[PDB]
Amino acid sequence: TYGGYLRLDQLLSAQQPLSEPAHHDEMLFIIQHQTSELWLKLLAHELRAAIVHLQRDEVWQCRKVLARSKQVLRQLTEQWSVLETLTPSEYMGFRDVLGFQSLQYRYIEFLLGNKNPQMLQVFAYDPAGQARLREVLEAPSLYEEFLRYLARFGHAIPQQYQARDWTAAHVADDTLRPVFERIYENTDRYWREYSLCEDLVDVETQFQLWRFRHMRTVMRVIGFALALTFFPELFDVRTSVGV
Amino acid sequence: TYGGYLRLDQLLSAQQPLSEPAHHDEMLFIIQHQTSELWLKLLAHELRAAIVHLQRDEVWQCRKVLARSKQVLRQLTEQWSVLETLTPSEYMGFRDVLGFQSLQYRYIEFLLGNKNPQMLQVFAYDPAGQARLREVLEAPSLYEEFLRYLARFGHAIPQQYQARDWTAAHVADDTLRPVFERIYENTDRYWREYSLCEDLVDVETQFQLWRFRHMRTVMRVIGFLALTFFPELFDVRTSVGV
Amino acid sequence: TYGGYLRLDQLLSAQQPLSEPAHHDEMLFIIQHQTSELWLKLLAHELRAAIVHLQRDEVWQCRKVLARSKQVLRQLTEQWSVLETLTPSEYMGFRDVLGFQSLQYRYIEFLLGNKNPQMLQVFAYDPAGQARLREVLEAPSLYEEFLRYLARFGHAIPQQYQARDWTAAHVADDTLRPVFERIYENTDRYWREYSLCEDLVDVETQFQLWRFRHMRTVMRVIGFALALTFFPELFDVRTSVGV
Amino acid sequence: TYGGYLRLDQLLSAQQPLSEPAHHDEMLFIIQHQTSELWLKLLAHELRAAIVHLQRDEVWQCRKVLARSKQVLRQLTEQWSVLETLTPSEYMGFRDVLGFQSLQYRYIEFLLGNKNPQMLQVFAYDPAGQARLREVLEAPSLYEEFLRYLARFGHAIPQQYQARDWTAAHVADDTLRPVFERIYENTDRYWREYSLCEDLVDVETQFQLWRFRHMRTVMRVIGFALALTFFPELFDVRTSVGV
Ligand SMILES: [Mg+2]
Ligand SMILES: [Mg+2]
Ligand SMILES: [Mg+2]
Ligand SMILES: [Mg+2]
Ligand SMILES: [Mg+2]
Ligand SMILES: [Mg+2]
Ligand SMILES: [Mg+2]
Ligand SMILES: [Mg+2]
Repeated sequence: TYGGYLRLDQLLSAQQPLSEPAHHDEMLFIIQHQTSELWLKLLAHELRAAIVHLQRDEVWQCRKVLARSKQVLRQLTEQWSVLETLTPSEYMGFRDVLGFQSLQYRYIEFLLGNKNPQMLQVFAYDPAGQARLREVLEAPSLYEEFLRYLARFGHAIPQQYQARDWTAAHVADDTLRPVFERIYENTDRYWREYSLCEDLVDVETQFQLWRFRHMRTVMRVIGFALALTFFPELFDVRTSVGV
Repeated sequence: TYGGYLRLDQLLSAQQPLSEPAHHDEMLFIIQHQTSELWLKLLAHELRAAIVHLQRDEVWQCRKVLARSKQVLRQLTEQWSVLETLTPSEYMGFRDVLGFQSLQYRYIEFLLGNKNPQMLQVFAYDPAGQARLREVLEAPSLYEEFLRYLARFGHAIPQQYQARDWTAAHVADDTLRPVFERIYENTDRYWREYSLCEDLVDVETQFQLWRFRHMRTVMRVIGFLALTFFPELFDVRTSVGV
Repeated sequence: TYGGYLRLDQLLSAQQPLSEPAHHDEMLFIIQHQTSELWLKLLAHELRAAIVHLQRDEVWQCRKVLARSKQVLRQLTEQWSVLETLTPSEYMGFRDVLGFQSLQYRYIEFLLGNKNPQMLQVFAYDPAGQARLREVLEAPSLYEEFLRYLARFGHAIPQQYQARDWTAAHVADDTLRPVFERIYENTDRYWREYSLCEDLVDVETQFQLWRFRHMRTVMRVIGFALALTFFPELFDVRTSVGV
Repeated sequence: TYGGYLRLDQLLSAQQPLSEPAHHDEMLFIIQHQTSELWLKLLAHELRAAIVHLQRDEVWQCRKVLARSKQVLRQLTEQWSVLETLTPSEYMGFRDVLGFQSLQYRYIEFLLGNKNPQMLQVFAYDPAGQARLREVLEAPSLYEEFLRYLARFGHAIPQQYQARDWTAAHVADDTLRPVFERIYENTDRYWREYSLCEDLVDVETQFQLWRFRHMRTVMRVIGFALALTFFPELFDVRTSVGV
């Protein structure tokens, strides 16, 4: 049965609004958070595949899970259009019963390299999950594996990337500029690398839009935009390409 | 708690892939349909509110929930953009599944008006869900509660819409044509009706688009649209030059 | 004739890339600015209708020119997805031939209330446009007409808004809080006002989204922001409504 | 200068309403079709390149231009969202225009292979334009230059694709079935062909949505076959690829 394979009775019975007279607009609020959380589960799943592909020098496949990841990210961004229909007037009606962090979101941020050892606490409330979270904190990021990939093929990548303490969020590296300069200037020769650099900018960019949208919705519903970056050098290089 | 208010342990434990050496793209298949089903649940919730508001002549309240419905419908449509990344080569790896309806989906169509009693039988199981169909099947459609709305305000609505066998899917009626003709050719006096009409044309189009996408996505994955909910609404376009 | 009514010969004859050996990616770059510029012309047109409607107290007409404005604004936003495909490497090719402000953009910004008397002189060259621009600079904004509208129907709008120097950009006014506070608190009595507030929030939000996309594309293309606001009190009210 | 590079004086003087009295909604009608027309111009420009790259066996390159091409087709589709705000009430106001086809639209159907000689004598007016149509009418389609790409790398391709009357619209070839069957059934070896296959299914699908959309907006504005298919066996193989 369609309902049986997708476990719809379980899925469709996870919505328990807790407002006194059952406010009409509470449902939107729940669903919206639930669809998002499910997409976060798909994202992590694909992204994990990409890291393995890179590790095994499998470009097209890894490129074939990053393409999907972008689509999913574009969805996490599109969904805000519906929550935008929630007005302050409607929110007053059930906001009361509320008082909010996502272990899946943090997982995704850890995966892209934005690591923060302090984040492990506040989550050891789920050891099994905190364990999955710790595993990522201790291993290279998507960006770092990309770099470990470049070194495996003749690109001047600083030795410290072969092995260091991965638990510290990567720091912008000047010595990386020329590596990315050479790639963009010779595209015929470095087409594989070139394609991957662009896929990564897409991923970090679609991701920024998602965070920005998120903040505008919070403004219009609850009222009173960071500048963090995942791939510094890929963005910095823009100012020097074409020496 | 975040995870407690949303029931995340239950939600995120509803993904049961079943491949014997387990397949990678299977997960996409699942969560694709589950988020879709989740929006359908939110869509019905709003659509019902639209009917109640319509019965009370609460025009602005009604027009609104429809606005949200339009937005939800747009999401159901835009959403196929990720399933389209599933290739026949990938699908082979787990195609050994079934061959696939959707009670929730059917509920919305009944609600809009495409009534079909023969459907109640494809869900011989879980009579609670089957009971939901029957209950909405006997009530007037979203479109029909609109015609009764118009009757309450002096428009030439045929008597039969006051009471009849709601089980039978609406049938296009030529006698409505002049009613919508007066509305579109005098938009200032009838702005409320005018706006609701356009709201309805939006909901059908968006829905139509969604069905079209669904079919095109099926074409590329598995390999080898005349229904119309509000006929008179689309028909009048042809003669609104009176 | 389809081609003659739209004046397509004139239209498809306005693309003159000046890259030395005709660089393949210049075309995207030009039409991109052009479609954007055509949408900006439609926007100003509708927005102008909106001002008139509000002055004449015609709510639903106002509303339904504002509904289209949102769509056009969403178009200016979506459009960036195509320019994002322009890579630094492709940009290098014709980068060196171009050496960039829109009079229609500033017109749109003036309309919404972000008035800046200094802009005038930067357009001393097409006195015709400068004059169009001055007309707007001197008249109340879309937002200001909205407030003047509320004053016409029993809302405690400060007397000063009946007449003053519209040359200065609107300044956040805290005496406006209780006015917008009361609206959101009895949706039933103020449904008209309630809807316009939300249409206005939509317009500023969609507009912010557009400015953000713009900036992210500049980053991925040229590399190395402003949190202005058009309707302050409509956004500030979020924090008090209901307490 | 900005307005000089883009030729805005010409671009923004290409809107000639014909209403007397001037009708508010005529503008939307015009800019809607002109912006659409500009994108088509960029769409052709990229497609022609995709062909040349395909001729040169330059896979990644033919492929990038196709990605941008997909983005442009998406814009053409998403774009009807603003014309849907045009209502029968408004349309009556200027309806008196004419009973209405795009030379460029046909140029692109031809490029994709849906060729038709009777479709020439209908642009009976600027020969130079119908000339652009013929030049492509007798040239292989994007799909056919693809089939020839496949022939060069050892794929069982019928001889006729080597040379024939290109003026005729492709006819679904059953002997192509086992060819695509092998590519899909062994993606690692044929990753490039596998990629190009999928890229084509995207272009056709996005185009299908664009056509469906157009028809739906026509339905809601004016009043009362879309069974064409550019790459048939590509869609047909889906039903037989079974290990
Ligand atoms: Mg299962
Ligand atoms: Mg529940
Ligand atoms: Mg819940
Ligand atoms: Mg399951
Ligand atoms: Mg496919
Ligand atoms: Mg003309
Ligand atoms: Mg030019
Ligand atoms: Mg400017």
